[PDB]
Amino acid sequence: GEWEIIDIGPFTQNLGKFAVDEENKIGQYGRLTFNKVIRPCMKKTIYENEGFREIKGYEYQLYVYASDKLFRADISEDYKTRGRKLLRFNGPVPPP
Repeated sequence: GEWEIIDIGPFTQNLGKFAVDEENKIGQYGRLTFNKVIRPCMKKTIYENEGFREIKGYEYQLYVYASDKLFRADISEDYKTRGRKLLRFNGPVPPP
């Protein structure tokens, strides 16, 4: 990536709420209620594959409690748009 680790705070909490909202609209886990994003959060750079811009955006991988169950989520954010995508959402997973 390479992955590094960010600490938690308003930025991570915002990502976690995004992930829950987006998974709720998919339906496969039913309606989930956001609780908390815990450590470890980590981040990596997404590079473009061509063109004049170097960096496409960033990927974040989160451990998010929702409805008192722990899930892992991957979210991308676009450099140009600061637009977010939920790439992946899985669980329950064991805690870190």
